Amino acid sequence: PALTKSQTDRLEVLLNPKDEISLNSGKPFRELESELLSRRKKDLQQIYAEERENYLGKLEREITRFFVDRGFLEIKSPILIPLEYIERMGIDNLSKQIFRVDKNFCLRPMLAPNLANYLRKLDRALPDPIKIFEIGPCYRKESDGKEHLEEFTMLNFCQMGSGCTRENLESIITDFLNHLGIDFKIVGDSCMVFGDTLDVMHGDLELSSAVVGPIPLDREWGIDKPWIGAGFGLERLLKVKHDFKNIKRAARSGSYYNGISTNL
Amino acid sequence: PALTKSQTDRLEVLLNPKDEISLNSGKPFRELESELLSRRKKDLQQIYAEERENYLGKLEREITRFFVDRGFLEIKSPILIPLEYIERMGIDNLSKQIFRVDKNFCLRPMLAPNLANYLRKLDRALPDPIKIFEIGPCYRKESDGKEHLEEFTMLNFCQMGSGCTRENLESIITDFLNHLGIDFKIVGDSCMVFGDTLDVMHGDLELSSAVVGPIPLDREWGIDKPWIGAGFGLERLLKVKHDFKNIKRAARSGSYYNGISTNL
Ligand SMILES: Nc1ncnc2c1ncn2[C@@H]1O[C@H](COP(=O)(O)OP(=O)(O)OP(=O)(O)O)[C@@H](O)[C@H]1O
Ligand SMILES: Nc1ncnc2c1ncn2[C@@H]1O[C@H](COP(=O)(O)OP(=O)(O)OP(=O)(O)O)[C@@H](O)[C@H]1O
Ligand SMILES: N[C@@H](CCCCNC(=O)O[C@@H]1/C=C/CCCCC1)C(=O)O
Ligand SMILES: N[C@@H](CCCCNC(=O)O[C@@H]1/C=C/CCCCC1)C(=O)O
Ligand SMILES: [K+]
Ligand SMILES: [K+]
Ligand SMILES: [K+]
Ligand SMILES: [K+]
Ligand SMILES: [Mg+2]
Ligand SMILES: [Mg+2]
Ligand SMILES: [Mg+2]
Ligand SMILES: [Mg+2]
Ligand SMILES: [Mg+2]
Ligand SMILES: [Mg+2]
Repeated sequence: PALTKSQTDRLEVLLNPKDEISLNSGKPFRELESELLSRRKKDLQQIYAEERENYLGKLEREITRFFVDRGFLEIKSPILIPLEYIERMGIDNLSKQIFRVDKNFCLRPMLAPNLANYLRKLDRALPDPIKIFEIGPCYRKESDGKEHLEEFTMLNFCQMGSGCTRENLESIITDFLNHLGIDFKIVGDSCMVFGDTLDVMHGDLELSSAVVGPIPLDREWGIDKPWIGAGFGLERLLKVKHDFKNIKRAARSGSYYNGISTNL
Repeated sequence: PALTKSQTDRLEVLLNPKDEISLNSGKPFRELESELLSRRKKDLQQIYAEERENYLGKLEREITRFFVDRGFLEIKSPILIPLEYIERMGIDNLSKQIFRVDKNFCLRPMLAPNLANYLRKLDRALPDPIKIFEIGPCYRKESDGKEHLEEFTMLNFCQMGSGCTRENLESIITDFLNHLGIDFKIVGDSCMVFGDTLDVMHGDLELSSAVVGPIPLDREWGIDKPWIGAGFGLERLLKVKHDFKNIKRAARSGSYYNGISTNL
């Protein structure tokens, strides 16, 4: 009773992290499949009877309450953005990761350009310091794998004016991940766009890159004050919280609901 | 003291529906502009001090609670979808409204295809009737104007199995718009994709098209039961609630926050 690769793939789709079932136990495929189908139908029936909230939707709402309560303004900006923003962030023709739309547009690969525009504009009207955040879809063409999606969901929070120090940035990151119950460490890294970053790690998984400005790119966006900011992937936070093996369990998907296969 | 078209446009950007200020009162542009800038800075400072929630985000959360409480499952499905879904919904090469991405993808112009897939899949696992809904971004290339956006936000709720009658569909639409406090009437219309529709009107503004199945298109999506469904534009609901003259006030935007100009 050896399982084919097709049979193992079907069982892995139906397996969830809390199961203490092994696919190599010697039981035939028909019994492993029947048992896992029964467990997952039960799981989906319980969600329909008692919860009915989507994991990505529910986490966005929880994060939104956290930042609104700490004084950050909730932003919802365009997902379809000018291709020119890509040139101005300095992603010089990484640029291969961009989804193009028609002649002059693209799907945004990050939230920073739209939020830079909001920091600049709101500094003319609001008292110091300016505190804002956005949650929503972002897009990158990626090598397939366990920690990257082509369509994912970003949180970016940022602050401009007073209080924009490394120690305050680390304190907000720490209060945020303590609220979610997720352990982490900070390591130094760097990238083209922003220079040196403080990367927020859970083991070898990058949850966030964060930046303490000013940086030379600021003049291109009309930013002329100290600032701090961090970008987090929500599907990666869900992967840690629910111990998913593959980040697809967490994604916008017709193939999983709250980590449960929809092929039942 | 006559105002140029550029000056009137600047004042219209700064004017809000609750103002009882006229741009033709004879006052010079410099005084009308200073007064409206002061009002809008005050308005934005009050939002930052006391609310901090985005109108599109807040309405999505309110609608989500309404449908979850009435027994509908919250869905979050892909925004970037196969171009093939467009052919299969019968949008035969209206097809000019589609944003293409690379060779084989597009931005979704509606939520129905992804929700048809979820109805089919969930009918294998959940008790009758199947009740689901989604809220999120949709995309159509449009003639510019006061009631159409290229990037907008759709609610679609639907049900399959028992209870899928014209009278139950009208009763859910009625309970939903009574919850939001919006008056409406129902008129018959039709379209290519679905055939006859029940259009939900507020005056001459179309809030929704709704459908009582079965329809011949069902076989293409593997749907084989009675069903009912309705699609609503959130920016149009916000336009009615806040008496906006132009639907851009309601949109994802770097140019307005909760209907207030960000150019201050
Ligand atoms: N393709 C993707 N899929 C899912 N989440 C992603 C993806 N790209 C970035 N993120 C998330 O967005 C955050 C901010 O983006 P950033 O540009 O720092 O990513 P990155 O450094 O390119 O990530 P990686 O090094 O893993 O490719 C990341 O820390 C990660 O949580
Ligand atoms: N371009 C758009 N901008 C904003 N809302 C829209 C747009 N297109 C459709 N909607 C909203 O989505 C709902 C469901 O879509 P439907 O296909 O019935 O629109 P429609 O009949 O093409 O609208 P219209 O006749 O105004 O173009 C509409 O009733 C409307 O509330
Ligand atoms: N690298 C991380 C985000 C880093 C934080 C960005 N925060 C922010 O929105 O404000 C920036 C303001 C500075 C002016 C230059 C342009 C950037 C906008 C990511 O891609 O998720
Ligand atoms: N015309 C409106 C929506 C009408 C309701 C659709 N409801 C739904 O999601 O389920 C449909 C199930 C039937 C099988 C055929 C494919 C359609 C999916 C709009 O574009 O907003
Ligand atoms: K397991
Ligand atoms: K996806
Ligand atoms: K007015
Ligand atoms: K928009
Ligand atoms: Mg990367
Ligand atoms: Mg990295
Ligand atoms: Mg990074
Ligand atoms: Mg139309
Ligand atoms: Mg119409
Ligand atoms: Mg219609």
